[PDB]
Amino acid sequence: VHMDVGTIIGIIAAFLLILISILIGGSITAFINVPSIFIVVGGGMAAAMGAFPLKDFIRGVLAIKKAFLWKPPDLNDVIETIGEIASKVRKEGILALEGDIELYYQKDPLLGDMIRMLVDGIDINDIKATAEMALAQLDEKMSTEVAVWEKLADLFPAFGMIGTLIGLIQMLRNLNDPSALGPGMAVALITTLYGAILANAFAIPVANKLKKAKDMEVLVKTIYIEAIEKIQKGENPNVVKQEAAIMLGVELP
Amino acid sequence: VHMDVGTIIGIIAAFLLILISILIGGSITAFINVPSIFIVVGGGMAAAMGAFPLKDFIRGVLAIKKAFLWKPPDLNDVIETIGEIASKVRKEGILALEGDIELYYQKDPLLGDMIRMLVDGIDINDIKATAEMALAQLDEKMSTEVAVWEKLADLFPAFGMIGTLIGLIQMLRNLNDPSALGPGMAVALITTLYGAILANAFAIPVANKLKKAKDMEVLVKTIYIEAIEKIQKGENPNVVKQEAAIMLGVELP
Amino acid sequence: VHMDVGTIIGIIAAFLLILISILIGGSITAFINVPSIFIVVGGGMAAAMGAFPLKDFIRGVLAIKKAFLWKPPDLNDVIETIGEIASKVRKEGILALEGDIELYYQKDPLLGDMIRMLVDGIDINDIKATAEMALAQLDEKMSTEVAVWEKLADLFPAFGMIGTLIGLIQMLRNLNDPSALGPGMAVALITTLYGAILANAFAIPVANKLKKAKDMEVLVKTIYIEAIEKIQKGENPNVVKQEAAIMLGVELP
Amino acid sequence: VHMDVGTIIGIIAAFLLILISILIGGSITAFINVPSIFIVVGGGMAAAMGAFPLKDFIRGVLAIKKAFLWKPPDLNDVIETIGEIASKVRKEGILALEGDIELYYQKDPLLGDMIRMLVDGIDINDIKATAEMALAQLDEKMSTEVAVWEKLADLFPAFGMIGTLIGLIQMLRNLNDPSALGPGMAVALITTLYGAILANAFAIPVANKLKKAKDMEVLVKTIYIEAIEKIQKGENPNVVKQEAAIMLGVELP
Amino acid sequence: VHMDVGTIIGIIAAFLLILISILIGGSITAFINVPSIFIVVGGGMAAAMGAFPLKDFIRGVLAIKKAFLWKPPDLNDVIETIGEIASKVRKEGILALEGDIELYYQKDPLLGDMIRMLVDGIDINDIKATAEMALAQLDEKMSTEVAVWEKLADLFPAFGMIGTLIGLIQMLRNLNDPSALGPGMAVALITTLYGAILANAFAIPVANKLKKAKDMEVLVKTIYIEAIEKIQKGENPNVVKQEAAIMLGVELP
Repeated sequence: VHMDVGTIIGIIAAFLLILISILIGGSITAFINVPSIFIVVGGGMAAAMGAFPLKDFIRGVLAIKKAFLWKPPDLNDVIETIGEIASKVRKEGILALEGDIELYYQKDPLLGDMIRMLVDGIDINDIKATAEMALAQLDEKMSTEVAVWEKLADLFPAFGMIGTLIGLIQMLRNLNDPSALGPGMAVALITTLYGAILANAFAIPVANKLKKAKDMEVLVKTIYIEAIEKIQKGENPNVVKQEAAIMLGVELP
Repeated sequence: VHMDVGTIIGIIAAFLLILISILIGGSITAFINVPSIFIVVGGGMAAAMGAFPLKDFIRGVLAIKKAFLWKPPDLNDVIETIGEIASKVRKEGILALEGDIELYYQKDPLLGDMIRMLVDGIDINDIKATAEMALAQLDEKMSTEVAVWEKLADLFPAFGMIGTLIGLIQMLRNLNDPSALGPGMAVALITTLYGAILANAFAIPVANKLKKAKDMEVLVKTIYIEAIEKIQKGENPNVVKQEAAIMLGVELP
Repeated sequence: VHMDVGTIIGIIAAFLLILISILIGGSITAFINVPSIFIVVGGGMAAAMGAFPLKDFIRGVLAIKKAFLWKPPDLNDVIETIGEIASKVRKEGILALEGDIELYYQKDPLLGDMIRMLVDGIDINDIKATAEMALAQLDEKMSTEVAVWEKLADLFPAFGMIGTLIGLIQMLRNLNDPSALGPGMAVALITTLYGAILANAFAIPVANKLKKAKDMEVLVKTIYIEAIEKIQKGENPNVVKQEAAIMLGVELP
Repeated sequence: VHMDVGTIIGIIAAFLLILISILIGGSITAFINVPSIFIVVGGGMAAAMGAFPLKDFIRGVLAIKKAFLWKPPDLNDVIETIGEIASKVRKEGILALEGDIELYYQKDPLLGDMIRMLVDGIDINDIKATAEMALAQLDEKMSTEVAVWEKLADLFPAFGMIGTLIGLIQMLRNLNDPSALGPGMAVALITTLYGAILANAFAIPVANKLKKAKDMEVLVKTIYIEAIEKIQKGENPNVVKQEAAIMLGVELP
Repeated sequence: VHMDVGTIIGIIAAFLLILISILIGGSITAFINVPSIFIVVGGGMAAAMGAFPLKDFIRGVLAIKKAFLWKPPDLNDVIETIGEIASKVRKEGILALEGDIELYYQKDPLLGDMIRMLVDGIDINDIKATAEMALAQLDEKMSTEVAVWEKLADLFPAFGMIGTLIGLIQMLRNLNDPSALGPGMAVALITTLYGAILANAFAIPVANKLKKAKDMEVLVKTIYIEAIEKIQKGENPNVVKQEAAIMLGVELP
């Protein structure tokens, strides 16, 4: 497999046209305003730390590494590992899947404890119904890695409208120098630009690449659950592939 | 569990980066305007008192003690309770849980009136289907503690747009003094700043920390429902902890 | 069923903290603008009469009487009714309930014609499956009373933005007088204030006390639908109260 | 059966307060801008003609004839024809229901092809399973008549932001004339008013009169789906009327 | 079948009314701004590559060939193919469809492999149970081609508010020249016009002609799933079209 380069070139080339459109006009020393980086970056992170427990914000902020360097699941191997379990259950039975739990526990953590329940002797109606309520609450841990980045997309630009009115009321209070209305409005217009740079170029794409990586990795886990229901029913090994290549949209020769 | 310090440091360090950006430019004597605190705070909590019955607004406002000092339910004891109920039903039967009702009422009141129905001898199809509906209306109790703070977050800044114009119309009435437009536009802009200090830093984090505390305390309530369905069917103690450590994602040796 | 003063003191104390901030500014006659009360109120209510049929708007505006003077259903008599029907079914059977149909028809209209369908002898799969459809289409009588005040809350402020652009253009047409730019910008700024004082301080709380009046008066109907399915099956009276006190969070001594 | 006069006097009285408010301050010739009707009315009708197939827009833009002159289904006859079909069924069986299919096909096009299937002898589990799917995809014919006016309402004003900025950039590029900012800002402020007079007072009411004309025309269809299932099973004529007056909310003697 | 000329003539006629309003008040040499077509067109297309994997964005950005040149499925053949299978399945059995799969695979790729499962002998409780789940994941390939153009519809005008604020600050930094505010404010107001020209007249229709083209192509896929279930049960060819014309809304002679 390889790495999806869609998000690196998507944010590097979004911060490189925001950085060239500055160099095309003035310089890059006017747009650096340090006491207004903390009110949007340091403020939008801390005010969004209180919107979640401490454990769901430490994950959701350290979950960029699943946006930038994400590797899509090889679907031609999701099928092959189903026909590898299927033939194994018909060749050596179902009780001989215990020495291979750790092999499928490296494929994904849900196929590994769904075969452990298969060897322990639990009927499918209690495996397809416990591992379906475990997967729906495994993605609720992935929907909390997004709800952070859907909150930073809402708190970064809404903390610039704070860093502006804080830096705009201070200028109107004095207003005595007539040359303090020009530069005093630009410094108060940067804290908004940082709110629109980070929310649109950085925090919305990561809030979505974290969603298209959930709906894609849940879709593979929602296929293992349907095969295990058809693995223990003794279905033909060549039919659990054929019922998955159709289910995923993959061509098979 | 100790506590979730993700919201005390989340709302203080947001109100402490706001109070710095004010002290860096000037003094905070310019941003204190008392007759514009009683519209954003006094109004935003007055109109939001009318949006809910009185018993559902006194709860929603006093539901801050659940946002700030919240301690998440430890999933290592949500399991060691089901492993403690199951053996007490497998050893001494189901009718020997009368002496443990008030003790199983202390963990959570749902397991307390779900074993009381279990000892009376009501079939699982009712206790499983009543505690499913008793939870959905114990959930509408917590979704109103959040529906308040998602309404103050919509009325704190929307009573600033009223507190602005009420003080922005009088500035246009008497436009004789040329120096009455400077500070008059500053005072009429503070009542908008007070609306974004509260909606963004205080009312949205509490309208969410009360939601990530609902969805977590429901999953612990939802498992006790699924776990008792396995207790009246006479299952093993270790076959329900395994189906509940997988339904949560907890490690077991 | 005593009184809910949550909406009376919720709007009067919001129309006062507004009316105080206008009197503190110095004058109230500067905020009274008669040819702009007919465009925000006369427009927002007429342009929202066409968004509904005639009987869903006349009924939905006379539903402001259910926001102010609303009395929540006492959940200690929803229980003492179910324990009074089941105690009457176990004593006199079903056929001896003809003399009490009008008695329950005063509690709520659904229990009166859900016992009529019960006395007639219709199978429970048609009594429960119809009342679940009578109620599901009894909320569309209540979710319209909300959909009006949620359509007015979106048309009251967006019909003042028309009241502005009509008075903000007449001022820009005739700029010969420099004394018509100050007071002309205020009069065109009042119809924007009327748009936010009504929509956000009066028309949203009446749109939300009507939503918590539905969700609470449906929870009561959703029990009689269940408290009858358990009553015809010949269950004990003290069980249908125990299973209904738990679907409500009410204590039983 | 009369016609709903809730929209023909609801919008005509909305366009009569937006036109009286104009004639109070000045004249109407100041607001007539012909080369700006073609961006708001000519553009938002074209830019929303491309958002739908050519046949889903001719239906959606010709749905004003069903928003203005709509006559609500009288539920005092939906019940009388339900007890008329059953009394026609219990009298002469289900096969002799063919000499009236052309009579019930005139009531509504769904009761005509649901009785035509009732004569052909299809099982009642299928005449209801296709009709529930013939209806759920008969709303997608009605919800596409609504999705146009919920797309025009979002493209009438958002095409005023274009007609403004097109007429505001040409004024700034030619700011030599000092008297060109008085009328040049008014004429550029009308295309935003034409986008709020149509989207808010003409296309949002029709987008919500076609939604309340759907839910009241599906409620009658959805009752015929249940009244044909309770007729093949051979229920009394008096019960299918009693279960349908309670399913609609109509009083019976 | 033909080409839907609703988007190739309804967008071009909506890109001229945005272009004839420009040629009426001046020239286009004032609304052409090269260093600003790279922040909205070059930026919003790069900052929306990062929101999707590299394969789900190329699919959606190349899915305009489905908006402009789309061919509505002739529902008078969706019903004439069902009658072509049922008359061939009843005459020559189910097993004799092998010689005509590649024909039914060119109608649509879902009926071609749903018959391939029908010939292998899979029970309909796994064919319809797969082809209903193989269709729910055939939408996410179409629901992304929509989800891309609803993201460019929200990132084209969000990069205009960036291109403005970058072009509005470089003006306020250097405001010594009194003639540098006019032509400087117009150029900083074009980068916003370039956003609402594309996000409105180009990206909202393609995001909605891709949504009304999905609902029609998933409608035909859903009817095949409801016909094949009626084929394996061996229903008459005249009773599967009878339930497919009604399920589709088509007239049959």
